[PDB]
Amino acid sequence: TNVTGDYTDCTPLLGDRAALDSFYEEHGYLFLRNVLDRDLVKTVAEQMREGLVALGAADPHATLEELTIDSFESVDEVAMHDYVKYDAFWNNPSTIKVFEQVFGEPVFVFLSTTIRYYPSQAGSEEPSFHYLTPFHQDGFYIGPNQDFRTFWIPLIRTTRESGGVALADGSHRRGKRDHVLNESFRRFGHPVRGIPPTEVSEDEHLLHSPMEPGDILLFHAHMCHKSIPNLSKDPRLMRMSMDTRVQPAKSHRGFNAMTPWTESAKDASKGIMAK
Ligand SMILES: C[C@H]1CC[C@@H]2C(C(=O)O)=C[C@H]3CC(C)(C)C[C@]213
Ligand SMILES: O=C(O)CCC(=O)C(=O)O
Ligand SMILES: [Fe+3]
Ligand SMILES: [Mg+2]
Ligand SMILES: [Mg+2]
Repeated sequence: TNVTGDYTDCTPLLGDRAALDSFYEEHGYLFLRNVLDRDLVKTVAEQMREGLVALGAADPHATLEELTIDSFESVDEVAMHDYVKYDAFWNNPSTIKVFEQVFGEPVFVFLSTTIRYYPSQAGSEEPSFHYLTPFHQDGFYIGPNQDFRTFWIPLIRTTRESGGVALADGSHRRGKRDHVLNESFRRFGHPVRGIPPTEVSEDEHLLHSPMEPGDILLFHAHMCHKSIPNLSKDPRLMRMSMDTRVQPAKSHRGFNAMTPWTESAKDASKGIMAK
């Protein structure tokens, strides 16, 4: 793996505004352990599971960690957005309290959330990983304001093998980087764009650590990050997660902030190619 390090546990920095902001400024992310209500997170995992039983031919008697699906692509993603009640989760007072502590002011949560339910493909000779993400910055496609932050949460635990999101430590300090067409990552049967290896720095150490439901990983608009594929074997786990963006309540609310995933993903996926 190109991963060379773990996320730093930033939870004890929450009590110190100056130290929290200092870490975030240098590194471009915060990793917070067990700050969300784990029981609330479980209910969202359960919602996703029931969607997968209805739409992905998942075992109706499997536990969350026993669950699998034959194919991410066979699942109607639009219909999954009716099952997973993410807005109710993000806007729960317990969740909002955490967001407000991070920003130090009232927040607005994007009306778009991406939901991810990725089965293990350990052993597959022709794995389907084209639905993952290349190295990119969320600020490449979200704007015009660049003061939102991405909030990424596991719905069930991740392992180093089941994957998640890898962060290039401190890669958010030189603005937007070039994103170029990459045939190996696709949405709606067309390539998307990612940051090429020539815009990657060896100094921006790649980080990924296992996370538990209740944890949050959040990062700057210019943080360069990529998906880690699910090659889990023991245990063989689904990688179940969701990501939204959050910004100060006073900041401009752009297209991405105001438009649900079902009404924007297709158009945005085409739109980025003209950027
Ligand atoms: C920039 C690329 C990779 C990351 C984003 C992404 C994702 O799944 O996070 C899929 C592509 C389509 C998009 C318009 C939402 C922008 C994406
Ligand atoms: O979880 C992934 O595979 C990618 C996540 C991502 O790009 C994001 O949260 O902005
Ligand atoms: Fe992203
Ligand atoms: Mg059985
Ligand atoms: Mg800058």
